[PDB]
Amino acid sequence: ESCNGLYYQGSCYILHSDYQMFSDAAANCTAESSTLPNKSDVMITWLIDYVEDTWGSDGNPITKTTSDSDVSQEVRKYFCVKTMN
Repeated sequence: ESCNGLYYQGSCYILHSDYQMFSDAAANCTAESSTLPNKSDVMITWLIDYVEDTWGSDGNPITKTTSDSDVSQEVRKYFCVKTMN
């Protein structure tokens, strides 16, 4: 019960409200022994409402759709994911 955030499939998603360019968000999660969410793990889950528009592990914001836009100059929030237990 020590997950202060979204808990799903034995993993804890912690919200980081600071806007960051993708690389910085990625490194920040790596520093906390975590990774960014994977679009495939969250689509079709109640988590999608929280993670959409936040950095996905593939360098793109997570979206409800399965899109195909220059986003390298953008900043967004992100969730760092870590397995529980």
